[PDB]
Parts: sequence; structure tokens; C-alpha cells
Amino acid sequence: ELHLIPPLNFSMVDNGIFRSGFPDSANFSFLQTLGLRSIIYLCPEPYPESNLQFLKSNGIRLFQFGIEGNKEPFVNIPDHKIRMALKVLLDEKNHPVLIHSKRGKHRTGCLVGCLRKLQKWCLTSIFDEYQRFAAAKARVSDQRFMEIFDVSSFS
Ligand SMILES: O=P(O)(O)O[C@@H]1[C@@H](OP(=O)(O)OP(=O)(O)O)[C@H](OP(=O)(O)O)[C@@H](OP(=O)(O)O)[C@@H](O)[C@H]1OP(=O)(O)O
Repeated sequence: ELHLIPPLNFSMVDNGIFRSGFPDSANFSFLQTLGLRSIIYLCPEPYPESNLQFLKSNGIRLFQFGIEGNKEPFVNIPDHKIRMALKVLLDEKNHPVLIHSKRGKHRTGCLVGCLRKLQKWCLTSIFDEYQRFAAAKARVSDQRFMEIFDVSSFS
């Protein structure tokens, strides 16, 4: 067809950094326009064959840091997996990079919020951006994780 279709909840976060929910084949022509080097994938489920073939054909590296898709109020975001994903984001060699989960609201929102903390954003600005994507599914647990996340080791 004649039009591009960004994936669910697509946004540019920064120079060379994007966020979304799970891309499907209708989104591949749009993703090709970004010249991605990397995908940071935050779900534990195996990457579907369709997505794997797109990744391979397009020369994109897959980084998988599987965070269990927990529902409130029993959400347990591993600090370690967010820290390893931030290390990938902070290396310009991996850019352009797309961060995605299933809908790009919770696991993706936490990783982006922790990056904003490293960029010295005030918490209210971090939460406002998180809530723009999470909307009616904004979780206190996601924001509490960002509130407590320690930026000592990086900064
Ligand atoms: O287990 P997940 O976290 O991978 O999936 C949850 C979705 O979480 P999701 O997988 O989207 O998380 P992320 O990809 O991290 O946003 C969430 O979707 P949403 O809250 O809209 O993001 C949805 O909400 P619904 O569509 O309103 O019924 C449900 O909470 C759903 O939990 P499940 O129904 O037990 O699989």
C-alpha cells in the first residue's frame, strides 16, 4: 500500500532511541525507514518467526531482557534487567534502537523513565511522559520503581 504504519504507541524518545508496543508485519515498512541497528525487547516470550525474519533481513540486533508481564498490585520489575537494558541504550554503537514490549506502556515506560532519571529530569516530568503512553493503565508500581531506581552506578 501507499502508507506507513508505525507500531502501537510509537514515539521517538531521543536521538537514535524509539519506543513502541509489539511490531507486526504491517509496521515493517515503517521500521525500515528508521535504519534500526538494535531492538531492546522486554518480554520473556520467544520472538515470533515473522519478527525474527524481519530482524535478520534488516540487519537488526535483538537484545532480549525478559521482564515478567505482572499485573498490579503484584508487579516485580527486576532492577538488574532494567540496568542491563540501560547499558545497551547508553552505547551510541547500538543506535538507532527501538525499545518494545507488548503494548509499550509498562515495561517500556519503566525503562524510558529510568533513562530520563539519568538525563536529570524532575520526577513529575518523567511521570507525565510515562502517563502519556500508559493513559488509563498508568500503574503506581511502575512510577514507584522509577522513584526508587538508583542512578549512582551510571552518573
Ligand atoms: O501480562 P502482561 O503484563 O504481559 O499483559 C497485561 C497487559 O500489559 P502489557 O503486556 O501491555 O505490558 P507492557 O508491554 O509492559 O505495556 C495489559 O495491557 P495494558 O495495561 O493495556 O499495557 C492488559 O490489560 P487490558 O488490555 O486492559 O485487558 C492485562 O493487564 C495483561 O495481563 P494479562 O491479561 O494477565 O496478560
